[PDB]
Amino acid sequence: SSFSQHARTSGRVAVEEVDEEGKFVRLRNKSNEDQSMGNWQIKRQNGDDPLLTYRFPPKFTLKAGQVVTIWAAGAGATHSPPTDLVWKAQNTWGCGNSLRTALINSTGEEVAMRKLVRS
DNA sequence: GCGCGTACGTGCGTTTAAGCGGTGCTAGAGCTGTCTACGACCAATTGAGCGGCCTCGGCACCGGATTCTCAGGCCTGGCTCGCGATAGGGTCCGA
Repeated sequence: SSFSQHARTSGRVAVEEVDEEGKFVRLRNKSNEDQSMGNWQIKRQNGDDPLLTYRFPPKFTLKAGQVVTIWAAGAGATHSPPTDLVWKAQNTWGCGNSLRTALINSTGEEVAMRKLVRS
C-alpha cells in the first residue's frame, strides 16, 4: 500500500481508517462502552503542511462499536450524526507521504494516533 | 489495546498395543508346634549429674574516619544530509 500505518491506543477510541487523499477521517470505539468525545480535537498533520484543527460540538458521544467518519468539503458526503459528519470548513484533509491523524480530547491530551508513512 | 505467528485444537486414517480369555505353577503368604534367648523387675551403689556462686570475657554499644555508593553535567563518536563524478543505455557509422 506504500503507506505504513502505526496504531497506538491508551483509551477506548482507536483511529480505524485514514484516507490517503484526505477525503475522510475514520475512528473506531473498540471498547464495550460508549465514549463521550464532547469538544475533542482532531489535529491533522500532512508532513510539513500547517496543522488543520477540527473541533467537535460541545456535547458529542460515540456509542460503543459504532463508526463516525469525518468527511471533508471536497468529498461531497452528507452529515448524519452520530455516524456521519462533514467538515465543510476544510476542502480536504490534505495529502503527503507523512500523514498523521491525532485524536485530542477536551483536556488537550493525545489518546489515539495513526500515522501514514510513505517511503 | 495494539498486533502476530506459531503452537495447540480439530479430524482423521493407522495400527498396535490395551483389553479379554484362558492356562500352570510354584513362590511365597499364611498358619501351626517348639523352645530359647529376651526382657521385666526389684535391692544396693554410687557417682552421674543436677543446682547455686565467681569470674571475665565474648560480645554489645557510642564516636568518626574511610571506603563505598548514588547522582548529575559536558565532550566525542554514531548517525545522517547533501553535491558532483565514471558505469550503463543507447546511437550510429564502418563491411
